[PDB]
Amino acid sequence: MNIFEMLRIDERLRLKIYKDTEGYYTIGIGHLLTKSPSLNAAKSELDKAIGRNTNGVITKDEAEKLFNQDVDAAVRGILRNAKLKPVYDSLDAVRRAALINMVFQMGETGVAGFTNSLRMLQQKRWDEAAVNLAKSIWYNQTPNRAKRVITTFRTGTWDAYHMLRKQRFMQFSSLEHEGEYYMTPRDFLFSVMFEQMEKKLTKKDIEDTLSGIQTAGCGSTFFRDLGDKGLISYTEYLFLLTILTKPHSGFHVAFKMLDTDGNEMIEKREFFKNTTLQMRFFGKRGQRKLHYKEFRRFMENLQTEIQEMEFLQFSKGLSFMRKEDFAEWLLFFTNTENKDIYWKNVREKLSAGESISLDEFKSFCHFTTHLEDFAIAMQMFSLAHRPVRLAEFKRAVKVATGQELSNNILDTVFKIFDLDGDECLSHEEFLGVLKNR
Amino acid sequence: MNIFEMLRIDERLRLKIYKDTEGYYTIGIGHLLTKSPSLNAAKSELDKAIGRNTNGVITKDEAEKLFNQDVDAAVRGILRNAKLKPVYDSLDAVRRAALINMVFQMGETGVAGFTNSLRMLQQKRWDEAAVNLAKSIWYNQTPNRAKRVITTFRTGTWDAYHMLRKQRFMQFSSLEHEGEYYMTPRDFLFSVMFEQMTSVKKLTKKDIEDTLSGIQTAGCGSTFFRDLGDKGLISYTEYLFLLTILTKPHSGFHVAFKMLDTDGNEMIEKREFFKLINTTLQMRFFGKRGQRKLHYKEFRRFMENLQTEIQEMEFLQFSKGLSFMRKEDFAEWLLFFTNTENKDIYWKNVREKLSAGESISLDEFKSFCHFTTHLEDFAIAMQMFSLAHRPVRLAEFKRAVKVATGQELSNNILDTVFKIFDLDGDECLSHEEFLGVLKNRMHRGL
Ligand SMILES: [Ca+2]
Ligand SMILES: [Ca+2]
Ligand SMILES: [Ca+2]
Repeated sequence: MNIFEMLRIDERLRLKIYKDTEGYYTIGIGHLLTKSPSLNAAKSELDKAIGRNTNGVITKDEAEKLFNQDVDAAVRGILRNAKLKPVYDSLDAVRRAALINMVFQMGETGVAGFTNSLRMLQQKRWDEAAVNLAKSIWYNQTPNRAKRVITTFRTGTWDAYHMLRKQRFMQFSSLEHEGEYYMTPRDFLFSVMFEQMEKKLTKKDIEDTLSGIQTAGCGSTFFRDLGDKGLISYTEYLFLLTILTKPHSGFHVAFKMLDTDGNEMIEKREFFKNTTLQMRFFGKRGQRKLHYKEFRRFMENLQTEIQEMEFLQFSKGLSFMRKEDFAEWLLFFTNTENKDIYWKNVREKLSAGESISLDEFKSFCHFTTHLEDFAIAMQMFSLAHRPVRLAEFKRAVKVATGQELSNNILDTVFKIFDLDGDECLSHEEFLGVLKNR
Repeated sequence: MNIFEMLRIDERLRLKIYKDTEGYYTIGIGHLLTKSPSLNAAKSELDKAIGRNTNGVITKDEAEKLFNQDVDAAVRGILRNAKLKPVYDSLDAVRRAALINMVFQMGETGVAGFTNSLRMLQQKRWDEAAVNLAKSIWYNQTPNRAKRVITTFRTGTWDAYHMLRKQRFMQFSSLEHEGEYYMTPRDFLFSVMFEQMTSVKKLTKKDIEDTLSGIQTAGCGSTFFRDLGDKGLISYTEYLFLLTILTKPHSGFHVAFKMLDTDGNEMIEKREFFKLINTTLQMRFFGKRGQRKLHYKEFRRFMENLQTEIQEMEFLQFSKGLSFMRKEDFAEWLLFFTNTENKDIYWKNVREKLSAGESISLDEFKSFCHFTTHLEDFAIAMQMFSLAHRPVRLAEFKRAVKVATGQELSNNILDTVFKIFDLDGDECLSHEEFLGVLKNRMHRGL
């Protein structure tokens, strides 16, 4: 939630020296090195700011030293600018980040030529400011970044930046090919299950990516079979996360949106801009075409794969989950694992009962993918403020989602989330907990 | 939810000095102007409290500053009070907000007078505290509010501050019978379309029979409610059911039927509707004497026709009776529940960017209304553009509508929405803002 993370979304880490848009040798996280086509000077001005003319490649540790020195100089630049500083001080903490973002990118003085927009910002004429900035050469040169910044000025929010999900991806990615990070399928699976504790691309890694697909099973063990033999871009990671919680209907929207030419088939060209998915969906040399039935099945199998993996994680390798094991999963799924009241319900309110099978657990997970259908079906209960009894809940799940929850799954749900002891779940006790994570 | 959001529901924001039922001048979020026995005295008190010549009018930011001081002052009144602090310390976070709410409303000294109820709270005897507080003059003065606070003490959840619907029903209900309030079909229609406009009337058992009389003369389709007008009765529970119908996607029509069919025989009987004193809906579904069973096709038709009725009535409301909406009329409909700051930006965009182009037919309006039941699909479409780093220009907007509904919408509507919500004027749809306005517009009963 801060300028530093904003700018690592906006300015991408590059450990080799590189020409920018403007053509200047640059390095790290948008560090400007020299304004001289002399590359020899690019390693000189580099040196006394580093400890060595270069090393060819810088490494990340020092790249962050640079990035910190720039960000503060940027702030210092603004604070000692007559035109910028008043504006800067009228601004809330987030808008200041937006304006620091601007100076970091263009310099204190460039951002000082934006006379009118600066006026409007001080007046908190957010809308006129956003409109005027969007006509600038700066917008035209880097419109995706300028839009994110402008939206920050308009809304005083971080909605334009998804700082958390870019942080997850880098924390689990294990491969790199010229500044671009990559997950393996093992990395991807760990990232949806664990909070934490889970190199550069080579010709082996790429060759493994095809042969892995040749050896991996084609169903719900695809990613576990692949393991580290594969590659997933940041964009494909976000794509899978966006769709993996959806019912089938959401798969079909995603497919129709890829299918730009309308022939009910995805071509590698229609897919995002070789990864594991590209090879799976479009074959090795990129001329297989993906039909919806195959896409749907793939997404279904990945959902199942994730369910089976999480089941064995919380069962600790046993064939059945204890009710207490399912309860622990429920806390993490509902994002309530740090609320003491729920842990107390687990330890003290849960009968020893039958253990919970994989199939029962999968039915519960299937139900969770149809939550909005279930919420809509439950609206008379919710609007009436009428807490729901176990039997009525069971029936509603079956009617609204097709799923059969066992009394033992449902007993566990009710014992965990019934907070006032009436043996019923009010709207805030369960629906409110979900998606108001 | 927190004490701030709770009080924001319990205390209407008054940007102009307001004299409340208890006779106090108030401002902001329940800020009482105490040394003010007149309007002019209240302006003097307010000007000192804000440090500005306000003429009785403050800004949102000024209200928020007073609000924070008032909540801070309530907390301090609790922590420095021998009777209040031990109870507060003992309470969970939700019930602590309920105690701050009371001190905010009544003052530390007033709340400290509830000695037995306070004792019961500290002892975690929540039902018994609640029964005790409900008998008080405090409750009698502001019973809707006090009930929310007391129910928060009872359950320890925020349930009483969500899904609020009853106060709005009561606003519009024009009839009462033995303590229960009822809407006419006309009251219901007004409650759907208008923010606000009642002189409630009692009913004898004879008034009921004759009001319920004549149902067979009403139109069987999309004029049913308009044909009945004031000749019908709708209970609170039926009102909630009607609200659920209006927002309901076609995809959910059969599920809605099956939820009511509790014996699984593919028909709804009067006794199964009872799980939700004759009423219009009961007579229409189950006959005069409750003898008829309601089958799915008629139930689906009823829902479809109600949705059509609201759309036809709203179309003419904003077309002012003309056969086509102007683009500005469609904009007026769309923005009708938007709030002051954001509303001025959208209207600026209306005045400055819209061209009269082709006016908007009833069928085109209806198609837009149907689209609002596919907004999850539309949001997925927006995400797919975002992942592809594809700016959402008019063509992208059109395509997302087509994918979400399976039909193209008309250019006069899509181009109007796009010009309103191209907020930066860079030919990019601000689709998050658009969906926030739309979902709010279509969310009946708030
Ligand atoms: Ca295609
Ligand atoms: Ca409960
Ligand atoms: Ca039945």
